[PDB]
Amino acid sequence: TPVTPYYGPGHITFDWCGFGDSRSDCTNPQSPMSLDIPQQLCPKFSSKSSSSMFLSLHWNNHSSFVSYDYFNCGVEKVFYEGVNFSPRKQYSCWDEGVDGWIELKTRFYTKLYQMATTSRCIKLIQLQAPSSLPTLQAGVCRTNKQLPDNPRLALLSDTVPTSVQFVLPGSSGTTICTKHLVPFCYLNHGCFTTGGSCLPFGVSYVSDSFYYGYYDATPQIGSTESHDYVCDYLFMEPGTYNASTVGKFLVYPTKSYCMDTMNITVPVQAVQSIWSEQYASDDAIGQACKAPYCIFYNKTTPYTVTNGSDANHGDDEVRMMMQGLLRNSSCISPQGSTPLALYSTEMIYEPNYGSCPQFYKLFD
Amino acid sequence: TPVTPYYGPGHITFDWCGFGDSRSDCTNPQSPMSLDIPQQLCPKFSSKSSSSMFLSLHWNNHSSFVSYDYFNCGVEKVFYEGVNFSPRKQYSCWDEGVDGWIELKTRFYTKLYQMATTSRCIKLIQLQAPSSLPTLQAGVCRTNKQLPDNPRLALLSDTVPTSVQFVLPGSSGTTICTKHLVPFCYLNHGCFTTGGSCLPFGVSYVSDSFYYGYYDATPTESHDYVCDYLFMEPGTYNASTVGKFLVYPTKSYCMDTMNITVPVQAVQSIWSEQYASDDAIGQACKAPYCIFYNKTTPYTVTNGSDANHGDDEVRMMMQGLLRNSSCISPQGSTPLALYSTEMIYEPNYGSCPQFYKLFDTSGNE
Ligand SMILES: *[C@@H]1O[C@H](CO)[C@@H](O[C@@H]2O[C@H](CO)[C@@H](O[C@@H]3O[C@H](CO[C@H]4O[C@H](CO)[C@@H](O)[C@H](O)[C@@H]4O)[C@@H](O)[C@H](O[C@H]4O[C@H](CO)[C@@H](O)[C@H](O)[C@@H]4O)[C@@H]3O)[C@H](O)[C@H]2NC(C)=O)[C@H](O)[C@H]1NC(C)=O
Ligand SMILES: *[C@@H]1O[C@H](CO)[C@@H](O[C@@H]2O[C@H](CO)[C@@H](O[C@@H]3O[C@H](CO)[C@@H](O)[C@H](O[C@H]4O[C@H](CO)[C@@H](O)[C@H](O)[C@@H]4O)[C@@H]3O)[C@H](O)[C@H]2NC(C)=O)[C@H](O)[C@H]1NC(C)=O
Ligand SMILES: *[C@@H]1O[C@H](CO)[C@@H](O[C@@H]2O[C@H](CO)[C@@H](O[C@@H]3O[C@H](CO[C@H]4O[C@H](CO)[C@@H](O)[C@H](O)[C@@H]4O)[C@@H](O)[C@H](O)[C@@H]3O)[C@H](O)[C@H]2NC(C)=O)[C@H](O)[C@H]1NC(C)=O
Ligand SMILES: *[C@@H]1O[C@H](CO)[C@@H](O[C@@H]2O[C@H](CO)[C@@H](O[C@@H]3O[C@H](CO)[C@@H](O)[C@H](O)[C@@H]3O)[C@H](O)[C@H]2NC(C)=O)[C@H](O)[C@H]1NC(C)=O
Ligand SMILES: *[C@@H]1O[C@H](CO)[C@@H](O[C@@H]2O[C@H](CO)[C@@H](O)[C@H](O)[C@H]2NC(C)=O)[C@H](O)[C@H]1NC(C)=O
Ligand SMILES: *[C@@H]1O[C@H](CO)[C@@H](O[C@@H]2O[C@H](CO)[C@@H](O)[C@H](O)[C@H]2NC(C)=O)[C@H](O)[C@H]1NC(C)=O
Ligand SMILES: *[C@@H]1O[C@H](CO)[C@@H](O[C@@H]2O[C@H](CO)[C@@H](O)[C@H](O)[C@H]2NC(C)=O)[C@H](O)[C@H]1NC(C)=O
Ligand SMILES: *[C@@H]1O[C@H](CO)[C@@H](O)[C@H](O)[C@H]1NC(C)=O
Ligand SMILES: *[C@@H]1O[C@H](CO)[C@@H](O)[C@H](O)[C@H]1NC(C)=O
Ligand SMILES: *[C@@H]1O[C@H](CO)[C@@H](O)[C@H](O)[C@H]1NC(C)=O
Repeated sequence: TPVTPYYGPGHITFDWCGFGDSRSDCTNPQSPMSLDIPQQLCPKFSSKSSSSMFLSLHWNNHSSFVSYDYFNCGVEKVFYEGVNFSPRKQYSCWDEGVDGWIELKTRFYTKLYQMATTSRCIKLIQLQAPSSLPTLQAGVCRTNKQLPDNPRLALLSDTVPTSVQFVLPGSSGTTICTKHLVPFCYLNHGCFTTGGSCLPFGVSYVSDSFYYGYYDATPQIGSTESHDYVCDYLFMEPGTYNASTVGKFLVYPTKSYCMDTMNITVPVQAVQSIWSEQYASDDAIGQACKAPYCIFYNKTTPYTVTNGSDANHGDDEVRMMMQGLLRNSSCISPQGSTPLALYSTEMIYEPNYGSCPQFYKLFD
Repeated sequence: TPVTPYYGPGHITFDWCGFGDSRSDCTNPQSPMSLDIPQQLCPKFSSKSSSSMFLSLHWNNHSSFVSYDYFNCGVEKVFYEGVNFSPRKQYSCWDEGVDGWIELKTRFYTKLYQMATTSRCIKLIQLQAPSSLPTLQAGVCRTNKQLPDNPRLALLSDTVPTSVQFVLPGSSGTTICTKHLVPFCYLNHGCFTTGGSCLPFGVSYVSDSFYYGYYDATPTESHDYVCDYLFMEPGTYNASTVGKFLVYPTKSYCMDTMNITVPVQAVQSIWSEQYASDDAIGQACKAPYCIFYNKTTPYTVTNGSDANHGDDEVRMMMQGLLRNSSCISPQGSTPLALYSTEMIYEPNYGSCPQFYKLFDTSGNE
């Protein structure tokens, strides 16, 4: 008798974990009305109300930034966060606009999901301040919104080449760090006018066996000088590195995602994380969560609360999807989960893993 | 009824293709004694004796380099080349050594296989020269071996920051190019002394939506030739320099898009034991994007054209491509069935049987 996949995420052994936001945070004063997951699954999630994994990479706590030290381990991984950095927030820093940060959000989750599939543990860590830091003036956003804390952007007193050393540790507590996801950011579009002349913007992360950099000294035309805050999200092995500069501008990381290694690749699972239609959302999660590294469980309805704490907590669709995490499944796929069975009532697509039933019509 | 994976590549549909070298080239004067594939499968392959996809990206024709215009389309893809750029060749250009070039080979194939999984067609194209080009002097290798023709490395007649424009086309003949695999290379390790000073080496590829760059001005003067293999959308780009050194691509792999992600298949491509091979293909061909079929024996010929054409093991493996298959995996191919007599691992695709022991009702298990 063919089985029907249950639409939503799932797990095949005990060794699974979740990463989330208010909708999976049982410490919320309105829990369990504010949850989209079953309450009994709160212990499987690393979650904080008003946070996201992207926001927490770039910022610590500020007036409208709730930063959380995300930390969890699992061969299988379910992500249900993201919404707390969306166009509703109206955030930009330099001239890149709100859409600029939705691109950076997309880049970050893309890299996080990829790196996650070869790791068990993922831990957001604070990095040590470099030793012997020269004098530094804090960077600012042109928008005067909060400058990211990571990576640090600061200004030296002079314009000559210099370098500071940062350490990506090989472990954090009992978590081994076989690699790090680290942001590399810069102000693009030519020379940057400060100290009374238009200076080259040139920064890099280097070691004996690593290089990533940016350089631009292109002159500005008339009064049109404009720069965007841009980031690339890098895979970096543990060890000691230099944050280098051709002068004036210094960029070095202050936080990273520490990850360990597991010897089998397993796609992660991401559930669409959006606001009600009162507010502006984006599709960064869906654009980041792509075969072969991520199984994306989209919503087919708006965020729709009939018995929750407010219009943005207690979506009926996601609540139904998350019931899938209560079962001990054999097959995980974009169609959802199944137990061990010969046949399926529908085609099972990729990515999938475990032992999956085959579409019954194939056997007539 | 139960099935057992047949070790070797395979195909589930009519829409498949191969990429290769002498060992799948029916134009070779010694064919079919020189083949490792069934002779009747030659028309499914884009192959040239003495070439590889890596070599052909970086070089056009020279006395030691047989460059081929690789081109083929298929949802499912079987790669069987690589050997014609191996440590046997002892190629290096600056101070990176032969190992340096094995690392670049590995980088290239990694990117090739990844990008191939969402493309149907793959076509090596000659890009047009930038329409405006100042006077240029060709770069050279310290070793005096042949400088790669792609990307071009050349020297302007002053140190003025400069850009030239290159075009990655939206199509080539009937093939649509939705993306391009393009090399970005540079000489690393500090400033480079020429024309009377130690000049910064700073080059980049830039558009309104794209930046990739390298810069170093820092103080034996040693340099390595280093490349990265970049995914780039069709369009016009600046090849920019902070002065003197100019790098721009002259060839790319043009690829289209298909709306499914299918792992590629790569078979180990090595020389006989008396020569130096590498495991770039094994290191490049990884889950989740590529299914690697390694050799378990040396390159061993009992009925072929020479000691390096007609391997018994690969010949047996390539018989898999004649089979009725519904499931393709690192264990090999099976036809449509309920149960497999052995465990099937990843990457795999199609409709795959489940491991028989999971359904045992004895229970002696
Ligand atoms: C690629 O490989 C696959 C897998 O091996 C092939 O698919 C199989 O093809 C065979 C042969 O056609 C199929 O087996 C045949 O099924 C026919 C229908 O059987 C159904 O209906 C009867 C009741 O009428 C049920 O009992 C049965 O369980 C099925 O529900 C039968 O007519 C065939 O019987 C033949 O063999 C018996 C032997 O005793 C004799 O009666 C006759 O000789 C008779 O011809 C047979 O059972 C099989 O179903 C397919 N398997 C799968 C898994 O789909 C592909 O054909 C092959 N493709 C190519 C191009 O080679
Ligand atoms: C590197 O150099 C080699 C030459 O040393 C070069 O290989 C040659 O390529 C050409 C064209 O791809 C081949 O010529 C063809 O050979 C086939 C026989 O198999 C003929 O059918 C072809 O004729 C048809 O097409 C012609 C147009 O090209 C028409 O003129 C004609 O009417 C036919 O329609 C054609 O002659 C040639 O066989 C190979 N030679 C070798 C030794 O491989 C290779 O292309 C060069 N690489 C690069 C990147 O330029
Ligand atoms: C494809 O198949 C190849 C042939 O089997 C594999 O070759 C193996 O490659 C690995 C490294 O990836 C080598 O491992 C090294 O082993 C040495 C010890 O060498 C000696 O002992 C081994 C085992 O008894 C023996 O195989 C050697 O010949 C030596 O006698 C260690 O010092 C290293 O740290 C490293 O672990 C294997 O040696 C090598 N085997 C052969 C026969 O060439 C290849 O790895 C396969 N590729 C993939 C992707 O699976
Ligand atoms: C930013 O500010 C908030 C406070 O406004 C900090 O939140 C606090 O974080 C700690 C450590 O996570 C929480 O303690 C934890 O409580 C749970 C559940 O009871 C327990 O299992 C943990 O082991 C831990 O003790 C604390 O409750 C929380 N406070 C509030 C009001 O939420 C947050 O850490 C700050 N972020 C950063 C990046 O510094
Ligand atoms: C997830 O589902 C949503 C809702 O269908 C998709 O968003 C729609 O995208 C289409 C096509 O671009 C637009 O016409 C709609 O107006 C969008 N609707 C909403 C509510 O935003 C979204 O693209 C899906 N994400 C992925 C990755 O498939
Ligand atoms: C709305 O949600 C509330 C909160 O979870 C539900 O209240 C629970 O209902 C069960 C029985 O169905 C009780 O055993 C629990 O004690 C209740 N919990 C709390 C915190 O009140 C309620 O059932 C839901 N209402 C509807 C109409 O579905
Ligand atoms: C290559 O770089 C040049 C020069 O830095 C860019 O030229 C500028 O582009 C815009 C047109 O969109 C003009 O308004 C500016 O006046 C141009 N500046 C100069 C000095 O000509 C050009 O856009 C770049 N080309 C590409 C394809 O990215
Ligand atoms: C890196 O920074 C340190 C300062 O801590 C400096 O001593 C060292 O020379 C730098 N290395 C390079 C290659 O710039
Ligand atoms: C792929 O999907 C796009 C829309 O997402 C569509 O325009 C196109 O027809 C499809 N292309 C192919 C090759 O199937
Ligand atoms: C050896 O190769 C020839 C030429 O293709 C073939 O016809 C013959 O069957 C082979 N001989 C043996 C013993 O396999």
